[PDB]
Amino acid sequence: REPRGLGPLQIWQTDFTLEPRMAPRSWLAVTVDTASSAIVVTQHGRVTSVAAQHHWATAIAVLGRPKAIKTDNGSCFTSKSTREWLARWGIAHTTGIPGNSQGQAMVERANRLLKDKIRVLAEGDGFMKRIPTSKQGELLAKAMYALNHFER
Amino acid sequence: REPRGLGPLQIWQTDFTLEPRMAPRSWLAVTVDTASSAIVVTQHGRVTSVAAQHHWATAIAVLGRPKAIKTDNGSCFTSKSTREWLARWGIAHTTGIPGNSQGQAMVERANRLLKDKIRVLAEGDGFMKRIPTSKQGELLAKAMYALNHFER
Repeated sequence: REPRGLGPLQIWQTDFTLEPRMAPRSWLAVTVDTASSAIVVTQHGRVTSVAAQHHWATAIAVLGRPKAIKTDNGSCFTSKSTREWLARWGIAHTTGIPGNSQGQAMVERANRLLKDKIRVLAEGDGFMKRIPTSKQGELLAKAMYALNHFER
Repeated sequence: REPRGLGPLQIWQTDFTLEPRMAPRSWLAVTVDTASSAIVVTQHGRVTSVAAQHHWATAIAVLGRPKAIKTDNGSCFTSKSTREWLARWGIAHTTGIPGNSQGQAMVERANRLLKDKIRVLAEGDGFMKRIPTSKQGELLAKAMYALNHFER
């Protein structure tokens, strides 16, 4: 229930964003923890309900189980499969207000910081276009570290 | 748990705003239901923990019990009394991120629409300064109706 004392509620925003620098697994599933601004990102060869559940499994290992997750109305998020996986985990789910305007501005911003940092780290290593496959995992983890941890 | 299907989470934002047109009970306690934008406002002679609980009792009769309520760090919201009253009701409570910037922008906007509508309805009835005490309850309920219900 409580958000840990008066602290922010454990609510996540999750989305998928396409990043060809990461092909063939160019579908990046990104979660932003709304209380701490922490971000979890994983790569996927296809945008599907199952890819979203593999991504939430990893985000759950990294940040803990949330009380609720916010997403858009994508089929990979409203499928019977995905609802059931979130029901199995005890996580509430919302797609927001029908005509929400857009409510998930934090995940959108996360999407943009990530593509920019990926581009900057990749160009730093000489990769001006698609990152060679064997170099992608450590570069993506490097971009996730860069936006999460500030030695400060 | 679930927000009713994929609908918005039952989360409220509550605050107090001072309105001398309503003296002596010039302290308006306002709650905005974040999923529907509905607003509940009650008047109070003083800003205290108890006034906030009387206001939530009324908001609960009008909108139902919420899963969580967001407020600032006012003493009337972090007192042992208020925490206990919310714990008695099973409602989670958050004051947000310490240095949240300000997270409760919806209640702030609600505060402004309300003072403006109160001023407009009062000037419409010839009351250019404090509203006579005996006319306040129906004018405040009138401003709450005006911002909640659109015959559309």
